[PDB]
Amino acid sequence: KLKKVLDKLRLKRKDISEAAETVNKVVERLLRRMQKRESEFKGVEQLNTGSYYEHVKISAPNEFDVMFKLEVPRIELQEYYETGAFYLVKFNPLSHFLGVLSATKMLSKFRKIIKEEVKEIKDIDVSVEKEKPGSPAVTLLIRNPEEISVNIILALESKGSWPISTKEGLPIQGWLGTKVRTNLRREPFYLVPKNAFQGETWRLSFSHTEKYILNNHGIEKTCCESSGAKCCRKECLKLMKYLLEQLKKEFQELDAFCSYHVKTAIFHMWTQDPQDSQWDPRNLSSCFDKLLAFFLECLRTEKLDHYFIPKFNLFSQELIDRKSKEFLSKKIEYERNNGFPIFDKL
Amino acid sequence: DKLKKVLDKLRLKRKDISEAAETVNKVVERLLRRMQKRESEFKGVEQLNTGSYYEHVKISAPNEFDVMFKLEVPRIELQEYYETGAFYLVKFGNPLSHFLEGEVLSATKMLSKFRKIIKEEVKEIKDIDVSVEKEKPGSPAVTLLIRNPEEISVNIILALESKGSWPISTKEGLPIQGWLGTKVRTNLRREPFYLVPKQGETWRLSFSHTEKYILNNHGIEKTCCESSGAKCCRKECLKLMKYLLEQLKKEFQELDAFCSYHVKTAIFHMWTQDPQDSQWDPRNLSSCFDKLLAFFLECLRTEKLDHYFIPKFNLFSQELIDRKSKEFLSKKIEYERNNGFPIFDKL
DNA sequence: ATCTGTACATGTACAGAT
DNA sequence: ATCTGTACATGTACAGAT
DNA sequence: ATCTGTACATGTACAGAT
DNA sequence: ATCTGTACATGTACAGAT
Ligand SMILES: Nc1nc2c(ncn2[C@@H]2O[C@H](COP(=O)(O)OP(=O)(O)OP(=O)(O)O)[C@@H](O)[C@H]2O)c(=O)[nH]1
Ligand SMILES: Nc1nc2c(ncn2[C@@H]2O[C@H](COP(=O)(O)OP(=O)(O)OP(=O)(O)O)[C@@H](O)[C@H]2O)c(=O)[nH]1
Ligand SMILES: Nc1ncnc2c1ncn2[C@@H]1O[C@H](COP(=O)(O)OP(=O)(O)OP(=O)(O)O)[C@@H](O)[C@H]1O
Ligand SMILES: Nc1ncnc2c1ncn2[C@@H]1O[C@H](COP(=O)(O)OP(=O)(O)OP(=O)(O)O)[C@@H](O)[C@H]1O
Ligand SMILES: [Mg+2]
Ligand SMILES: [Mg+2]
Ligand SMILES: [Zn+2]
Repeated sequence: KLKKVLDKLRLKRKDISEAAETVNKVVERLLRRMQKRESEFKGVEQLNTGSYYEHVKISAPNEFDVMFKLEVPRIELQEYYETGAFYLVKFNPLSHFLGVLSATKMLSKFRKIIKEEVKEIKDIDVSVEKEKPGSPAVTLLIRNPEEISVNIILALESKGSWPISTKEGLPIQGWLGTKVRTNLRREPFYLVPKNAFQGETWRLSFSHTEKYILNNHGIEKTCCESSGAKCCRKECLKLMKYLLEQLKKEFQELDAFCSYHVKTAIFHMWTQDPQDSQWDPRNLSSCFDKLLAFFLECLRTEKLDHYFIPKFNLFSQELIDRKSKEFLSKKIEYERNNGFPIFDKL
Repeated sequence: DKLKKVLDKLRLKRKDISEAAETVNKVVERLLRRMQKRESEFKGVEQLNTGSYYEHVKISAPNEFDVMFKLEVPRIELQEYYETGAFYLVKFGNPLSHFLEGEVLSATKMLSKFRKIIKEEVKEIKDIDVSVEKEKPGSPAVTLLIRNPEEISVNIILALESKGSWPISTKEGLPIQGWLGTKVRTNLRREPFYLVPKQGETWRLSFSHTEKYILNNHGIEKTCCESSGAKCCRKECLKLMKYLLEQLKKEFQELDAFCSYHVKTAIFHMWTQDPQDSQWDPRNLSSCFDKLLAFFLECLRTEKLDHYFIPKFNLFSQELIDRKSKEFLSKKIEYERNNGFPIFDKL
């Protein structure tokens, strides 16, 4: 039933190989250009993030997210309108981009560089997608076997302690524990040029922390290892991502929703239900169902807090209209009470 | 439990911890500073705190501290000393030339210089009453005897640090896969390994750093013994077993061949056999201690206790401990066990 | 002026003291 | 239950070195 | 500063066993 | 049907060499 859906969603080994060798060629070349030139971004390092590198990509290997992170010292941070997630950054290579380090100016140069290197690539069919305003990504479209998108995300790396707004976030104490949380919070934090001073605004990223959690998700150390037993936590994430993707293809009414909403929700569930035995593979139906119910509670209450930044409600009225949330509840309730017809279509 | 009251006696006092640590840290820091002067041969050596006090299983007074002075030693090839598994020769104006004899890094020559340096710095200390203990042959330690309120021993252990992959003899060791898991084991084995001085050119592997990690990360659940987790009694069992041996050892010289490392090794095997946190519930302290005793007894009677890291090395081989010694220790453990542990009442 | 090995600054788990 | 000393990891300031 | 080599985790594929 | 064992594939950390 749901096993058969996961069978459909499973990536093929062949497709993984072909997509990765092409993706890696392009990425490596872009990364070399950023450094083996006296560009402003000399020093950037690659950080592979998001679903393909977390092993929760579904359907096909057609979307890759790579952070190019740049270490930069000092960095005074000023919280933007108590959003929790948005900041202005303050004071060398980066002179060209300011009082205040302008996200847009810096992203613009990053983008320009990337576009130029892409023009110089003759051995692969690869263009740069038209820019989405306010978006932190430079997005590459590759062809050949298949359509493949690659999001190149510029990121500031700071080694200071995480901003105050995150103090009460990452509530993993009863699940992964205090030692894990203390150590995760000793890692650097990241700032991505998302923008709401809207053009100078940056947004926090915890993509690195999320990756660690996806690959270290059990209360037992052996969860999902070769001498442990297999959770169905990841499988539930896949099923929920797929239900939203399918609904999103059909209804433009759901444009404001994205996979990060589902990722966030399941982090909350994984915290609510820390035991590995509450995610037994034999209870895949119940587990999926309790996740659906939780997401619906989030929709009904108009409340889904950033897992890392609790004051930031991703389902605030300001970000998603009530109407949209009620529409999505209708559609989830329906699939749920009719055996998920939408899992059968293409 | 009678055993809760024993642990109450064994519990270290914060006051005593403070006083001992203030002095120990002063001495160690000064010894460590001196090691990085006048281009001594040990310049670069770094401090690694290890053993029971740093693992929080020191019992009944904070009077013995173990600190490794470890020195990164890059290009080195190892030759196993007669298939022992644990003993090696080390080979390559390098600083350590002064201890070489035909490509072979002499343990005793290097330890001798280390020792000499330490003795000199100790003479220069006027703050505190501290002498250097007479050398025990084949011991890797330079041992300091301090007296502030009371007697405190500090073992300064010279150590070579290699960053290569661990020696072959350890491949099947550290069998933590069903307990702490494969990711933990892979990562542990990416840490360096250590060589300490044990004929006179022979060195011995140390895993004191790995043992410390395991003692402080000992559960199958990540929250074992944490503030939002459940308490286990693994460390309490280790303390009771250490205490039974200590008490027996101070009364009977027949037990000179036994040491606390035997009980640490045994309990690592038990922790592997019984991985679940629920098999070390605080409420089941008696059973848990008792099963540990029974296992140790089987080790004694069958003359088999393998090094946790080096499986082919039997710490209870006939060549290391006479049968008579092992039978003597079994009778004494059997006795304590069947008569209410009277030795826990002593002194 | 700039650079750096050493020591301090900050944060918290662990476990003893209350 | 809460408070508190030691150990330990990482970040950052700086007298002395360059 | 940059690159390879090694080791093993996380995957997918499929036969034979259950 | 599911599980177990082997084979084949990629990603990732870090040592040692350059
Ligand atoms: N690794 C990583 N990728 C990110 C991050 N933020 C955004 N991205 C990528 O950038 C893409 C677009 O970012 P969004 O935040 O959706 O930005 P947008 O399209 O301007 O705006 P929305 O309509 O708000 O989605 C995402 O789909 C990811 O590929 C981040 O913090 N880390
Ligand atoms: N941290 C640490 N300390 C060690 C190590 N090996 C020995 N020591 C310390 O040095 C002391 C002496 O080591 P032993 O192996 O007992 O040497 P010995 O007593 O001469 O020899 P035995 O007769 O085999 O006991 C130990 O009790 C510890 O205090 C090691 O690998 N790491
Ligand atoms: N609004 C957001 N706030 C914070 N981080 C975000 C946000 N959107 C995306 N991210 C981060 O960027 C990564 C890439 O986002 P993306 O939208 O590609 O999804 P994904 O997690 O890779 O899943 P999929 O690509 O299959 O939909 C996420 O995994 C997450 O770490
Ligand atoms: N024979 C040995 N082989 C290998 N490592 C050993 C050996 N003896 C001791 N060690 C290591 O040296 C450390 C210090 O040894 P020591 O004899 O002080 O015991 P301990 O573990 O500190 O317990 P305690 O000192 O309270 O009896 C041990 O923790 C262990 O890591
Ligand atoms: Mg993605
Ligand atoms: Mg000791
Ligand atoms: Zn525990």
